[PDB]
Amino acid sequence: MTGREILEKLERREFTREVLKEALSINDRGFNEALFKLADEIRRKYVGDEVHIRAIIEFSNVCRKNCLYCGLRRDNKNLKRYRMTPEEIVERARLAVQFGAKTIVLQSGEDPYXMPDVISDIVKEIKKMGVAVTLSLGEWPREYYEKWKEAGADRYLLRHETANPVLHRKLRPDTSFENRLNCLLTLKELGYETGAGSMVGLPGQTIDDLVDDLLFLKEHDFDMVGIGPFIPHPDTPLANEKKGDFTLTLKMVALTRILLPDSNIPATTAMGTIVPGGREITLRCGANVIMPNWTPSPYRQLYQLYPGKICVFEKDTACIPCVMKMIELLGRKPGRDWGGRKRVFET
Ligand SMILES: C[C@H](CCC(=O)NCCC[N+](C)(C)CCCS(=O)(=O)[O-])[C@H]1CC[C@H]2[C@@H]3[C@H](O)C[C@@H]4C[C@H](O)CC[C@]4(C)[C@H]3C[C@H](O)[C@]12C
Ligand SMILES: C[C@H]1O[C@@H](n2cnc3c(N)ncnc32)[C@H](O)[C@@H]1O
Ligand code: MET
Ligand code: SF4
Ligand SMILES: [Cl-]
Ligand SMILES: [Cl-]
Ligand SMILES: [Cl-]
Repeated sequence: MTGREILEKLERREFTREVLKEALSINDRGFNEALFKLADEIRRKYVGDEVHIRAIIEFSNVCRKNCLYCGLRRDNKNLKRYRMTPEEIVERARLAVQFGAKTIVLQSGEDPYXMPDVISDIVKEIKKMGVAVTLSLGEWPREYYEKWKEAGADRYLLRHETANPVLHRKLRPDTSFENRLNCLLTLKELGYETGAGSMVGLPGQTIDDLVDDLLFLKEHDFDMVGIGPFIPHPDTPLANEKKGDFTLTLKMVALTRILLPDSNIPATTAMGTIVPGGREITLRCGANVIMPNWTPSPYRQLYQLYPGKICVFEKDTACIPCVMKMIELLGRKPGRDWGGRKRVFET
């Protein structure tokens, strides 16, 4: 199919493997710009001009897993490990709510210390503030997920990483794609708004793999989808591999919006790390969420999944104001409510 024909099929919602493969394979500037415009327009029509702010607190960099891409992997001895106290986390969340955050995201390595009861206690305290709570804590027993839902958690982010089971197992040697999917299905069954997503440009990953990621996301109809480029970290086995391509990653975000028009899709910090102004571009190519860093010093600089974190030198309270300025200069509006998914049922 020609570029024009692929665009027409996307507009008619003929989302075949063949159409998706061709969209990711064509490198023509004209085609790409038309794809981005289509995603931007679909975003505006379905989810409007509000950009939802999710304040993220990265509360522990301790991890029991050994994912090959991740700077927090357990084999990395070149890292000072930290744990925020429950009181520090709650009060940091309170400060974010004081600054206008309507969702608090708690993210960590897979750190056994907190699990499950300390998390439950923290979630309960933050829910009293009248905001949404999102957890992003990795893979845990169903019972832990159940306890956290009962404690009042609203959403769970668990990127599927890669839908190729062979590549998944190689990159995530403690676990499997089967496990990851089972966790995502459990989260959905328990009533969480559930987020998946993937990295683009992983070593060994192919275009067909990216197509499979898109089809996987469409199959399971996730509420949120987080996508970013792979960025090699020097203290990992993938230190010498190539970074993911920004434009290809942007096309994945655009296609995700086209496939899942009413989903919540962040402009991830990795997009802003690989290219100056990358988040702002992504917000104009299908994304409608932004996640300003709210991890305080001295811990922020110790939570580097990949190097070059854009907020690392900024003050503790800088990032919420910074994204509000961003939203205004983009001609957009901040979210007025918790920014939960607003499903538009269609055919
Ligand atoms: C935290 C401190 C002290 C007072 C306090 O503890 N304030 C709680 C407010 C709680 N809310 C955010 C829910 C109010 C919503 C009111 S609103 O009318 O916006 O719906 C207050 C005093 C002045 C406030 C800033 C300025 O204003 C400018 C700006 C407005 C944006 O918008 C949000 C960001 C920002 C930077 C503000 C953040 C924060 O807030 C500040 C620092
Ligand atoms: C929180 C999310 O961050 C992503 N993540 C972890 N390590 C890297 C890296 N080196 N490069 C880019 N993204 C990464 C994973 O996709 C994880 O799910
Ligand atoms: C810090 S990585 C993101 C949170 C969790 N460890 C996961 O891998 O899903
Ligand atoms: S990606 Fe999440 S589980 Fe894997 S090593 Fe990093 S922090 Fe641990
Ligand atoms: Cl969220
Ligand atoms: Cl995300
Ligand atoms: Cl990211």
